[PDB]
Amino acid sequence: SGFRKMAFPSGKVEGCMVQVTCGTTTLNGLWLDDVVYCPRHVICTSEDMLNPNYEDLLIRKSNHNFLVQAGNVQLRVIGHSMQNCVLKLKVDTANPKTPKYKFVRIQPGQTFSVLACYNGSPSGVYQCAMRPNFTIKGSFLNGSCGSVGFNIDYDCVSFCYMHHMELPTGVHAGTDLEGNFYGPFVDRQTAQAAGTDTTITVNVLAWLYAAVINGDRWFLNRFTTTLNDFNLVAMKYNYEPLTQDHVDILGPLSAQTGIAVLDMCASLKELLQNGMNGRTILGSALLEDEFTPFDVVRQCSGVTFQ
Amino acid sequence: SGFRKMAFPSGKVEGCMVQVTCGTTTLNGLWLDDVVYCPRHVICTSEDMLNPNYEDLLIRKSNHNFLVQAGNVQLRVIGHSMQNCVLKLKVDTANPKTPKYKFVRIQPGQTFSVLACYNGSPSGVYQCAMRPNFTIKGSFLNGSCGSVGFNIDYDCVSFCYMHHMELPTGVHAGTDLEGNFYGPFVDRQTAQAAGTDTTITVNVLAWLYAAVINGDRWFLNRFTTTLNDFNLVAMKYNYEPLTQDHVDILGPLSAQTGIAVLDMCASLKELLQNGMNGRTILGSALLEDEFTPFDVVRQCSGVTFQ
Ligand SMILES: [Cl-]
Repeated sequence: SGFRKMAFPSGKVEGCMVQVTCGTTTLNGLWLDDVVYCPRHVICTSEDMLNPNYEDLLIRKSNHNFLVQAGNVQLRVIGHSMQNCVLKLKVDTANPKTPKYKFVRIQPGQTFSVLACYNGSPSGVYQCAMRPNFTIKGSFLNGSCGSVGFNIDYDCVSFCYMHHMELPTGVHAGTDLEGNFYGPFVDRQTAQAAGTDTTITVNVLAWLYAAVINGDRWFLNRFTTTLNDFNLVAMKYNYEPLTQDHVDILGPLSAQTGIAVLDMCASLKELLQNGMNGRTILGSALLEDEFTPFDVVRQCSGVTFQ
Repeated sequence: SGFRKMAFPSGKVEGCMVQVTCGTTTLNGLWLDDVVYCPRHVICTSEDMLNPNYEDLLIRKSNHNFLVQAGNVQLRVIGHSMQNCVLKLKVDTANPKTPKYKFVRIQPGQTFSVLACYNGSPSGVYQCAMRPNFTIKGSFLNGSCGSVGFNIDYDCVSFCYMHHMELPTGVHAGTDLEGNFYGPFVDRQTAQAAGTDTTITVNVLAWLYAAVINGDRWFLNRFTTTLNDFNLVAMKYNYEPLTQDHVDILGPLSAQTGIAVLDMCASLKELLQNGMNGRTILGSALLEDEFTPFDVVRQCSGVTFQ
C-alpha cells in the first residue's frame, strides 16, 4: 500500500542524453540512432533570442560548427536540418544504447516523466502533467533546455516532450520531438500568454479512487449527481468538463472499488463546494490532478518495464 | 525556476536489480560485484513469517535452493550467508554493470530515492525521507521486498535502504545493506509499534528557503525569535527541535537569500500557530519536510552526476 508521485525509471533515457554546443551556447540533446535532436535555439546568442530569424541564423552554420559530446565521446556532425523548432543533427555514430522508442504527441492531461539534465548529464527525474493550457510546471534552470519527457510501455520509450522555454511567469513550454510546440508558444524571448490553467477532472477522480483503494474514504458521501449537474459545478471552479469518454476510462477503477463514477463525482462536487476542512487525502491538503487513470491502475497493480 | 520532488536518476541502480527465488517465494535482490543481497525472509513461507526461526530455516537450505535471475541470465549461487537480516548470496559472475558504490546507514531526516521493483524489474522511482521514527511512507506492493533506496554523489551510488516489511499500519520498514533494521522493527509478521512521527524541522526550513528563492515570500514576517523560544513552540506541534548544528547546515541558504535562520524560524512559528489560511507555498497546502538543505541547494544550483 501507499501512494507516491512515481516517475518512470530513467535508465533507458540517461544513455541517450548528450551535450550540444554551437558556438558559445550549450544545451542538451537526445541521441537516437545516428540523429541528435535539440532545441533550434542552440544556434542563438542571448541577443538573438529577442527576435531570432532562425533560417538566416542557421544559414550561417556548417556541420563543423556543432560540437556534440556524449561523456568523453565527441560525435561528428555530417548533416543538419531544421524541422519546425528542433534541429536534427546527423552524426556519424549510431547510439549503441538506443532503446526501442517512438515519438508521440500527448494530449493535455496526460502525464510523463522529465529527466532534468545539464551539460548532457542527468540531474534528477520527476513526474508531471501536461496542463490544459499546454504548459508544464517543471523544475528547470539555465542549461536544462533539451531535457526530455517520456513514458515507458513495457520495453518502448515514448518521447513526448523537449524542454525549450521558461515563460516570464515561471512555467515551462516545449515541443514534441517533431519540433511542434505544445500550445501557442514560440521560441522567442517575448511576453507570451498562456491560457487559463484548469484542473484535470478525470485525473482528480482517478486519485480519489486511489485514495479509496488505500483506505482514505472519509470523503465518500451518499449523495449522487448527474453528469450535467456535475459539469455545471466543475466549470465554476475551473475544472475541465467530464465527458462520457472519461467515464469510460474510469470504468476499471469503478469496478475494482464498487463505487460508480457518478457517485464519485458527487463526492468531488461536495469537496469543491465545502473544501477539505483542514483534512487530507493521501497526505495532501489539495486535490491532486497529476495522476491519470492509467497511472493509478499501474501503481496499484505493480506493472513493470523491461 | 520551479521546484519539484525530484528523485535521483535510477539508471545505475536498474542494472543491479535481480530476481531471487527460494522455493515458492520470489523477491528482489541487489547484485553488486559477485554478491547478491536480499531480505532473509525470502526463505520463509507465508506461514513461517508469523514466528520464523531464521537460523533453523536457513539450515535446511543449500546453495542450489536459491534461483537468481537477471533478465534471462541465471546466476549460480556458490555460497550463502546470513548477515543480520540480509542474505548474502555469493554468485559465480561479477555484475558487469556494478557501479562505484558504498553502503551507508543514514540518519532520520535524510532523504533518498527508492527504485520500486517487482520480479527484479523496475516499476518506478520516487524520493522520500527517513522519518524520525525510522519508518518510510512508501508505495510498495507484494513482491517489492528487496527494492532499494539510494543517493548519488557525482559517480558513486550510496545504498542506504532495503525494503523488508509493511507494518499493519501501512508504513514501511527496512534495513541498511548490512542487514540492520532502521528502528526497533523485526522481520516477523507481528504487531509492531512505531514511535510518534515528528516533523523534520530543519527540512521544513530548507523548503521555506526554496520557496523564497522561487518567489514565494508571502509568509515572511518581521518578527524574530530565539532558538529556545522556537523549540518551545516546535515541540508543541510535534516538530523536531532545532540545534546549532542545524543552524550551521542552513548557513548557505541564509547567505544566498539574505534571511537569517532565526528570522526564518519566526516565520515558521507563525505558520504553526496561525496556519496557512488556505494559501499555498510552492504549490503545497501543508508544510513539506522531505527536502534536506542539501537537496534544496542541489536543485537550485543544477548539480549533475556522472
Ligand atoms: Cl498539499
